Amino acid sequence: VLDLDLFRVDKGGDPALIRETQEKRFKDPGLVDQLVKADSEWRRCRFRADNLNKLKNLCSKTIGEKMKKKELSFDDLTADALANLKVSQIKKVRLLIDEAILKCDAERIKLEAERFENLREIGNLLHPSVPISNDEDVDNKVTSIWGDCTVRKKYSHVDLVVMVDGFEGEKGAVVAGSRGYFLKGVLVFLEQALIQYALRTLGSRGYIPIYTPFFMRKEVMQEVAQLSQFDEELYKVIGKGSEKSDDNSYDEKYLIATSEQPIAALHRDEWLRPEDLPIKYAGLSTCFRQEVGSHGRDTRGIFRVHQFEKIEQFVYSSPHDNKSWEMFEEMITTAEEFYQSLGIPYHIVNIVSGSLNHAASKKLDLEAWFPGSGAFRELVSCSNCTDYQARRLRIRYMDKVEFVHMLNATMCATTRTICAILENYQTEKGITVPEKLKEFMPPGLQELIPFVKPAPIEQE
Amino acid sequence: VLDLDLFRVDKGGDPALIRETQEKRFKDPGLVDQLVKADSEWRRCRFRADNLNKLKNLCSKTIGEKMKENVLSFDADALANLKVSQIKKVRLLIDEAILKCDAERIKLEAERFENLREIGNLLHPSVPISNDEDVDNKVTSIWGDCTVRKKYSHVDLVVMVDGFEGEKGAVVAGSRGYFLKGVLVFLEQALIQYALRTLGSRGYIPIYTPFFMRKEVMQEVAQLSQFDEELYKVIGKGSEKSDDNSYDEKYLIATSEQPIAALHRDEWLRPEDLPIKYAGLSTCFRQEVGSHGRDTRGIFRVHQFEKIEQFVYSSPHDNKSWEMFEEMITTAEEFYQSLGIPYHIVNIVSGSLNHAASKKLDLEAWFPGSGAFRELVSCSNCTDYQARRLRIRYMDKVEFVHMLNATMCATTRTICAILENYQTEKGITVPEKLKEFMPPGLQELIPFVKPA
RNA sequence: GGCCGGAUGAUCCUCAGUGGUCUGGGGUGCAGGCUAAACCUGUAGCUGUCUAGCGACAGAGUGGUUCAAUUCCACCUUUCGGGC
RNA sequence: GGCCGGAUGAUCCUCAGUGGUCUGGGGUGCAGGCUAAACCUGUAGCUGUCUAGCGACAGAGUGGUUCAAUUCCACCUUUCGGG
Ligand SMILES: Nc1ncnc2c1ncn2[C@@H]1O[C@H](COP(=O)(O)OP(=O)(O)NP(=O)(O)O)[C@@H](O)[C@H]1O
Ligand SMILES: Nc1ncnc2c1ncn2[C@@H]1O[C@H](COP(=O)(O)OP(=O)(O)NP(=O)(O)O)[C@@H](O)[C@H]1O
Repeated sequence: VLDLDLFRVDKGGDPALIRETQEKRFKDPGLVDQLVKADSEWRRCRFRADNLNKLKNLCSKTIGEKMKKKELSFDDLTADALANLKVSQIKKVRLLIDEAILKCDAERIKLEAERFENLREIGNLLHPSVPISNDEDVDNKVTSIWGDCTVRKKYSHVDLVVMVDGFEGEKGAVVAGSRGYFLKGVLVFLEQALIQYALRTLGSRGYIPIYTPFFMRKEVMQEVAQLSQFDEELYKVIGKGSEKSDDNSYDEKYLIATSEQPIAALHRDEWLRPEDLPIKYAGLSTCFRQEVGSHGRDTRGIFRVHQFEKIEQFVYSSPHDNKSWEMFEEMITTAEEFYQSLGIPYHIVNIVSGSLNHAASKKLDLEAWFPGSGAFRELVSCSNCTDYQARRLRIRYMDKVEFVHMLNATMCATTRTICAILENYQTEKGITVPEKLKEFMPPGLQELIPFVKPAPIEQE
Repeated sequence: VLDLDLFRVDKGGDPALIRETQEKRFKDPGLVDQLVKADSEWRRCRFRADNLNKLKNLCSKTIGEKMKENVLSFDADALANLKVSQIKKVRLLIDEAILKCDAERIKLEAERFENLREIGNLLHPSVPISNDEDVDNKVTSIWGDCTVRKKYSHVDLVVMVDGFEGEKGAVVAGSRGYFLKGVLVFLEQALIQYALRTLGSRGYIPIYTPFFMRKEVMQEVAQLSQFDEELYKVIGKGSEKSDDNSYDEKYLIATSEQPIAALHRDEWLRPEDLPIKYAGLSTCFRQEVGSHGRDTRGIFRVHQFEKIEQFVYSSPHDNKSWEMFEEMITTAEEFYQSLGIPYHIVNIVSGSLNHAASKKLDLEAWFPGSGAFRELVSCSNCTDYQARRLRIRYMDKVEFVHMLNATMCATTRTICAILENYQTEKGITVPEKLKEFMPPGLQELIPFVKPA
């Protein structure tokens, strides 16, 4: 949520720059114009109600002084000092006044919701470095690489996961209903190894490991999610809403798609002290995405699925200076040092504003090389959400309120990384366990993961 | 689901023994009587429809040979003699007569399955016959040192460690919600790591299960009460297209048991490898509506948690299923003794025993700080009950496999258990086995950075 | 946990009044006439809206009652108490 | 991706035929005969009901036209052919 004083030309800001950022974000403007109109209308009815309340006070004052002495025409907007009037005359006015403040009360109760309806779907301010386009496959500014992204092995991550016999998809489709899977055996330990290391990595950096709830009520979710996320991403969960045998009511909930949302809402409506402001968080959570926007893409593998575990970097920081951006760079550098230490070739990709969602100001996502698949695949996505969500969740820094900047970046998607190491470490007998991962693996697997099953695709 | 030939006195079984088991399970009978009536009715209408189609076949046979408007007679006899116009007029009334029966049968099959759905498994004679667990529970062993106390509840300790923020968890999840943070995460991660490696050392297959299961399958692996006061319903798009505005109801799992059971639904299983082990790792989701105002400050009974479970497919022949059952509870015993926690084995009475289980031995562990025993483990032998429901087969005369399930470890409850049983004045001492998987700085002990 | 209670949120702090737009003892600190201390006056915070600005007006938990509520009442947030 | 065409499911292989509860030519696994192979003859998978048992009847993806649908049109899923 952007600050409201930005729309007022009376204040420092201008709506023209907002329209520009809307066009550059590739979201159709006009919502800005409706915001401006509803705003100015909420200025009118506010001044009306304030003046009607001022006259409301002026009436009883006349009623008070005249009553200390003793014991039918309209003049609505011409509300003078005017002592002279009967108590019976003044009392008759209050009725018409009350109805006049009521119509404005409804007009304001509808205006506030109308303004918030548009403001809800207005994106954050972009950083000048962000590429201005809509096609990522074209205008993505690649900004570094590492390892050995010139080799291939010819063995898809769909195939290897069957040859290892750590995957039964046909049954997972029976249970969960398409894309469902049963991760079994060695692949479990490997994942458990990843989580174990990744956490210890962030723990070595100075992050606070936090296991988050996998669902959040509803009211909170709306504040930390745009419409599209509710439409084609989040799984709704209906609960009893009351732990009593008597109550037959319900309370709508939703499953999280990331640790980002609970960790963000962890410090909702707070006062954060600058004495410790560089606050780090390492969110461990299973993540649930409907992924409705895709159909017939990565259908045989486990790269894009409905359920998975994923460790998250989440950092609260101070808005002052560009120390938020320096922390942003420090975070992506940490992820770089991480996937470097893992020994996987990758390249940094700058996502265009067209694909950038509302909250983020700048989104640098990492794509990793798949030698067996012969492609690059988004394995990370760092984001600087700035004060956008911080103003929405009302998390504070006197006077003239300042909001902190909030960020998020996936340390590791346990199922995609799984595919990544499956292809990049293969041999003729099986997948060699990376030197770092050998630490957490059990004996028998610590050497390498063997193939106890042939290639999934036989023929006639 | 029990076998249907048990109700037929024509077959080997008798419904009198079923009524007895219903009374002993403390579920009101009469559903057995309704089962029997609907059954015999489904025998009548089946015989009706079978004879009516036999006659339906006999009609066209006459029509066929004669071919190589005359109303006739009353309404099976010999055939012969009769016009093709006479016979053709009969088929209409017949068709309506088979239709009324078709509806009567389509309602009878669902009516019978409605009652059979809520009929419990056959109990094992060892099972205590009562309804109050706090009274008639037969304890069968113990270990460790269940005579000591420390005076420090698992509610306070989790705050003193500063690995818990409940007031915010209640804001997000809505009561009982929690944010497990810091050292408590590693400890949990240590548990999972060890527990898996333990079962992996035993010869179990670690399996990460889906946390939701369509709907149709669920109805087969869950009774009514579970749908009423336990499982969280999840509404999904049902189609990954921008065009489809439909929905498909789902539910969240309360145990790994349900996905692992449904993993081999409708299969042919070979005796060559029948002793099949499974070690199901999964987050578990329970509404826990049946409780309110019980363990409200702590994290013993919550809505969400991770939980590793033993799941074993076995052969029905001999009592090798029961021997495997004993082997499994013995494995859990060897596990928690290796953890070094005082406990005692409790035999749950039939009154609290659900439909699926034939015998349910649950482990209660000692809480020195709380001064009580708490349910952490829950071994169950579901036998062929679910295996007949999920149609998991073994020539001739079909035989069903016996299925079992037993929690290896509840990561949040066991967390409380080790929180109380390993406390010192500075903090909780890390168990000798757990020191292996902990990070340096914590490997010694978990300190208190917050007061009570 | 239960009642019966009190306090309570947003005018510098505190005790307390009072249905008349508020009053008063008393207090820390602020500006200064005035004779370190003493005595007098005067001032006091946040939000919203109006003006370029000085400035003014509108808000005091959600509501009810009344022309009018800080007080009379209801109910909520938190806090203490006669207590069990 | 959408078009002019391909198959399906529940009858041991296949070929084709064919509105009468199917037919025929030839080839895998049991059984039997004559005497390694060939040849000769019968059978075949599952479900449900009925007699206590022999055995028989009912079911072949759902649904219309026909008395009768392997056969002729409609629909479902999956997998396959040239583009
Ligand atoms: N199905 C998934 N499984 C695991 N991680 C995922 C999945 N979808 C998205 N992510 C994570 O999201 C991060 C970046 O993608 P993000 O932009 O958040 O969503 P996105 O644009 O949907 N990704 P995708 O849905 O695959 O196109 C990746 O680094 C992943 O780690
Ligand atoms: N709320 C819970 N938290 C952790 N584990 C649970 C919970 N409920 C059941 N379990 C697991 O289920 C097994 C024993 O409980 P169970 O036999 O299912 O009934 P229970 O103890 O009545 N359910 P509950 O009312 O939560 O106590 C153990 O393996 C437990 O760890």
